[PDB]
Amino acid sequence: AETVSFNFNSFSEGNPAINFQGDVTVLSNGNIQLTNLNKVNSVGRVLYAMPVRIWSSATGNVASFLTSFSFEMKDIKDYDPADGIIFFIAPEDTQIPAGSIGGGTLGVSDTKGAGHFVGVEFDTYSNSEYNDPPTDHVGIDVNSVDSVKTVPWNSVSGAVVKVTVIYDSSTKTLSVAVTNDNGDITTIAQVVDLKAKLPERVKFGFSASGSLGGRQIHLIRSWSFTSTLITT
Amino acid sequence: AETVSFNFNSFSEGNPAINFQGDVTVLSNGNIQLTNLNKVNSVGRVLYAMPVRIWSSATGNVASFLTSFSFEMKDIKDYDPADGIIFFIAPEDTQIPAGSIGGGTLGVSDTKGAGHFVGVEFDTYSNSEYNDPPTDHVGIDVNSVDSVKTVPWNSVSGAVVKVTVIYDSSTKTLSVAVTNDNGDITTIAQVVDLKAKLPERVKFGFSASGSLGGRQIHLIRSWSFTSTLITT
Amino acid sequence: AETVSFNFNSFSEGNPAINFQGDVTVLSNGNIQLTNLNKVNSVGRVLYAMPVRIWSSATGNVASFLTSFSFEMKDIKDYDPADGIIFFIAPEDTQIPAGSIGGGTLGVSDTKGAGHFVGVEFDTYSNSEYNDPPTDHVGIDVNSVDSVKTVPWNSVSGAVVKVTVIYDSSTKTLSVAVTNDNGDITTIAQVVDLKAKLPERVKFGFSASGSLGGRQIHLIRSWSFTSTLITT
Amino acid sequence: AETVSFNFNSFSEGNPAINFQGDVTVLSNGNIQLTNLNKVNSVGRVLYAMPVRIWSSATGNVASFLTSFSFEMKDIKDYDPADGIIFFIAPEDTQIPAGSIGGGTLGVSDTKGAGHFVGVEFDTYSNSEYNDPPTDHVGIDVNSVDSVKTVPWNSVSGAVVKVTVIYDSSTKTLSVAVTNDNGDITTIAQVVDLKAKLPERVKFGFSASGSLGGRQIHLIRSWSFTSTLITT
Ligand SMILES: O=C(NCc1cn([C@H]2CO[C@H]3[C@@H]2OC[C@@H]3n2cc(CNC(=O)[C@H](O)[C@@H](O)C(=O)N[C@@H]3O[C@H](CO)[C@H](O)[C@H](O)[C@H]3O)nn2)nn1)[C@H](O)[C@@H](O)C(=O)N[C@@H]1O[C@H](CO)[C@H](O)[C@H](O)[C@H]1O
Ligand SMILES: O=C(NCc1cn([C@H]2CO[C@H]3[C@@H]2OC[C@@H]3n2cc(CNC(=O)[C@H](O)[C@@H](O)C(=O)N[C@@H]3O[C@H](CO)[C@H](O)[C@H](O)[C@H]3O)nn2)nn1)[C@H](O)[C@@H](O)C(=O)N[C@@H]1O[C@H](CO)[C@H](O)[C@H](O)[C@H]1O
Ligand SMILES: O=C(NCc1cn([C@H]2CO[C@H]3[C@@H]2OC[C@@H]3n2cc(CNC(=O)[C@H](O)[C@@H](O)C(=O)N[C@@H]3O[C@H](CO)[C@H](O)[C@H](O)[C@H]3O)nn2)nn1)[C@H](O)[C@@H](O)C(=O)N[C@@H]1O[C@H](CO)[C@H](O)[C@H](O)[C@H]1O
Ligand SMILES: O=C(NCc1cn([C@H]2CO[C@H]3[C@@H]2OC[C@@H]3n2cc(CNC(=O)[C@H](O)[C@@H](O)C(=O)N[C@@H]3O[C@H](CO)[C@H](O)[C@H](O)[C@H]3O)nn2)nn1)[C@H](O)[C@@H](O)C(=O)N[C@@H]1O[C@H](CO)[C@H](O)[C@H](O)[C@H]1O
Ligand SMILES: [Ca+2]
Ligand SMILES: [Ca+2]
Ligand SMILES: [Ca+2]
Ligand SMILES: [Ca+2]
Ligand SMILES: [Mn+2]
Ligand SMILES: [Mn+2]
Ligand SMILES: [Mn+2]
Ligand SMILES: [Mn+2]
Repeated sequence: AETVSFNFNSFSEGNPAINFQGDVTVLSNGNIQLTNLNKVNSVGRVLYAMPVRIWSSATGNVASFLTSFSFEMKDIKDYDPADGIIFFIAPEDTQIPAGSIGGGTLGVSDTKGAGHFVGVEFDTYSNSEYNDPPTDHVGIDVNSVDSVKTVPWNSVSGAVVKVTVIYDSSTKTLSVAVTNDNGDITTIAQVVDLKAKLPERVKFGFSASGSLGGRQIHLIRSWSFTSTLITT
Repeated sequence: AETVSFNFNSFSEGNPAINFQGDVTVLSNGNIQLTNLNKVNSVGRVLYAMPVRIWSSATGNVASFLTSFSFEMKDIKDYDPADGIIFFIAPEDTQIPAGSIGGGTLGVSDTKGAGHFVGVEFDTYSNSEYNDPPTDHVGIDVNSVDSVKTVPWNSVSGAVVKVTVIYDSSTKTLSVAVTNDNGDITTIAQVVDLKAKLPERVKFGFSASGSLGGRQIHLIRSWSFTSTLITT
Repeated sequence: AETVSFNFNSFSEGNPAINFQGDVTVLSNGNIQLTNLNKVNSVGRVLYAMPVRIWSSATGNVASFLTSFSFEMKDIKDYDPADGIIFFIAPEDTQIPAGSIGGGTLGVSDTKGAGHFVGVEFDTYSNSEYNDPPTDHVGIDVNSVDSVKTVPWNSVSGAVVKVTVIYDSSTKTLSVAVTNDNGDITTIAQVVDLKAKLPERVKFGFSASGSLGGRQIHLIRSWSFTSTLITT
Repeated sequence: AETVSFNFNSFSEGNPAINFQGDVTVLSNGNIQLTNLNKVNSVGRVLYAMPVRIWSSATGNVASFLTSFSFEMKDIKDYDPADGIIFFIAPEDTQIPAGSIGGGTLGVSDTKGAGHFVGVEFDTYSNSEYNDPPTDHVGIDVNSVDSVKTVPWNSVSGAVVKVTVIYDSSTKTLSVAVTNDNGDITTIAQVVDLKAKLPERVKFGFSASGSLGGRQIHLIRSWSFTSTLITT
């Protein structure tokens, strides 16, 4: 079988394993800061630099994967704590959408909320234009920030959040478990056919965005990943 | 919300927080050894001593859970490496079945392979009587060791195995990710209606068994768990 | 710290983690076959597709690494069993030298035996033009196939050879252990300043070559690697 | 050539291939436990029972060797996680020093830290009396626990650690690569003249020790070794 495995306990500028897009910076403590607090419609994205073959046109086989990551969102004075982080999967040539308005688009979609990606969003602002639920939520996104499904959640300022994601290729189930600061767990699961929605080779990463009035600290602290594709 | 959370980096004999059943022993290194290598049809089980409320009869709500554990199976001289470990969920009064034949029953079922439990087995012997697949496998069990579903796997002697399990109450999906020594991940997922198959309060744990000719080292090294049931 | 880690138990075409150069093919059994048995001066190379940051101009720190691989060389009818395999490190833009004569160059050097690389060669033909010792040998190469140091060895046709390599950044020592089919171990070690001989970002891989009359099967069976660079 | 080769996937107290010294026990799971958790100044050692000829007074030739082993150190409640494991080489008549104080001596030296051995220590306590560095460290020891050289390391409780050691007789270099649970590799290398420091025939093994208030689980899980001495 074909396996891709990596583990980041910290990050650094110049690490050839990570592609930096937009307003991303690496802090002295090793954290990734995705948005620029002084910029309007800020968008910052980080990608694992190696394309991952998630499915094969030869065998028809689809990879399974296990990934865990930790993030933090922190309020800043005066601005609205917005807009959130998305863990996403996209074609290997993925770039911040041209003319990105940031905000509710989470840096992966156009103004209408459409794009080419599969993601798990940690959304902290209700965008009526994208049919967002009225509170903070975890969403499963398929080519749109108008989530296929959401679950109520709560983004706690300065709290370290742990996430575990399992993609089971046979059932095509994307399962998500979010461990909050107060100890409670939040889960969401959705059948997503990665072979039907994505190309054979993709990139995995994180994206975050803000607007003129909606800005907050968006940090990626750690990330581990393992994918295995049966080669038969 | 109502949350049950715990973490075991090690185990100990004088700990009332764990129920020890049958042939289970705690080694000086802190590992749980489930079966007795010198006994015929050995069966040993461990349970978290506090019952977990997985569903409310008042609200009809079902808990989601996230659990991770690590184990080891090791071959022993002159015996068939058998029978395997099962991570299981059962009624609070669960005990080793009366007159247990061990072996293929994995210590949770009768001779016909029936019982009252939901489990994830790591099965290292092919029992034709329970319609086992021909190789080592991971299986999702519902009141039977004749698995609802299996996936081929490989039990590596002396290798430390890591498992992550997510139960998403809304989709009723039980997702499992198994991290092998060679780095590959094995996944299996199945819709299991925990509210329909189990009582309000349940016990979580591990069981393993052997027979006259089938014996191996079955170790539980660590276990973390979090369940959250919405109380509104 | 910054760590690159991977493990290949087998290989496959289309794996974006591997760069294929020249006459390389992947066999149905998962082995990499480096040279083309029907081509004159055949040269094939495989590289880990992600550049590795072996040192940083900012801190002056140099990475340490541990790598293990297994190979096989097998005689073919009529042709001379030649020329061998080289495990090498080179600048990230590395390509088969333009107008490569293959042969004793091992696919990493020019006709004079010069190049920009550090390698460990498993040499099966004595090239007087490169001051080769009179028998099969393991050599340590620094920008030349005229080895800095060699040790007598024996390439057994159809034998699976295991290699372990340690690079200790503090002493700048490149240590090599080769486990022969007859059970004996062969070692060779040399101080090589990777910071002085190579750029900050490099590629690791294998190369093999043949000539008109010198051809043999060159197989790469498995490869594991871990490098760690201390960061500011 | 003269070659000694062996491989232990498990160990037993009833096998003549190993010598057991002091407080060493073999667990039913097959692991070697070097120290007794309930004893003051506990010392336990194991040795490969056959003496290995590492050098020749006839030819002056010195053997090369490749060895790999895996261990685990685990914290115990109320005791300082101390003192560590040492992989050592010593005269064939080697015994635990008479009146051993355990602790910082790692079971191989006297109170002043002196002894007759060459070793690789995995030290988890800073003994100012032996000029220990302030954190956990891997050290190369020549007749003293006041290491010739050390490298910062981190002993993770309950983590399985993998070690590879290459001794190259021509350069007299002892190279060590340690693979941690967080994925990073730690290396240390030192020129050590075995002919000058040790007799022709030596014993290879492991030792660990504790004190009154410094105790932890010290386990040896597996060990493979190959040495080759040129007899021509
Ligand atoms: O004066 C009067 N009315 C006041 C008024 C307001 N205005 C205007 C002036 O200008 C404002 C304002 O209205 C809208 C306009 N504007 C401009 C903009 C532009 N930016 C924007 O829209 C945002 O920036 C947008 O980009 C955005 O929200 N991004 C999101 O930000 C998020 C973070 O927050 C996330 O990041 C997201 O992802 C991202 O999408 N946003 N808003 N003009 N007049 C009347 O007299 C009144 O007093 C009155 O009637 N009294 C009494 O009434 C009685 C009723 O019975 C009786 O009649 C009485 O007789 C009568 O006396
Ligand atoms: O494969 C195996 N065995 C095969 C086997 C044999 N059998 C047969 C054997 O025989 C039984 C049975 O099938 C039915 C049969 N029988 C025979 C009878 C007939 N008598 C009766 O009923 C009569 O009535 C009789 O009693 C009688 O006549 N008196 C009456 O007494 C009265 C007194 O008052 C009056 O006098 C009356 O007049 C008088 O009639 N009734 N029943 N079935 N399977 C291994 O063992 C198996 O364990 C194994 O492989 N282990 C595995 O190992 C693995 C590791 O390698 C893993 O660990 C696995 O997990 C683990 O599974
Ligand atoms: O160089 C190359 N190609 C060209 C070439 C030509 N030749 C030479 C060699 O030899 C021939 C020929 O040119 C002419 C020469 N000859 C032959 C003879 C014959 N005498 C006769 O016939 C006489 O008669 C003689 O026999 C005689 O006198 N008897 C006695 O005479 C008495 C008389 O009284 C009595 O009668 C006695 O009884 C009787 O015994 N006289 N002269 N050699 N190489 C290679 O391809 C090169 O590219 C190469 O190596 N690549 C490497 O390839 C490797 C794999 O291999 C690796 O892959 C490497 O990395 C790669 O670099
Ligand atoms: O060290 C240990 N144990 C022993 C010990 C002793 N101490 C204490 C106890 O004692 C000392 C000292 O600290 C200070 C204290 N002191 C001494 C004094 C002297 N009094 C005085 O001076 C007074 O004056 C007194 O004498 C007095 O009042 N008279 C009158 O004084 C008058 C003066 O005018 C007139 O003279 C009168 O005539 C006369 O009657 N005043 N204060 N600390 N530790 C550890 O266990 C050790 O083994 C250890 O760490 N192991 C390590 O463990 C690790 C795991 O953690 C790893 O496993 C390692 O590998 C392992 O190595
Ligand atoms: Ca939103
Ligand atoms: Ca079975
Ligand atoms: Ca050559
Ligand atoms: Ca010490
Ligand atoms: Mn949303
Ligand atoms: Mn089964
Ligand atoms: Mn050579
Ligand atoms: Mn020390």
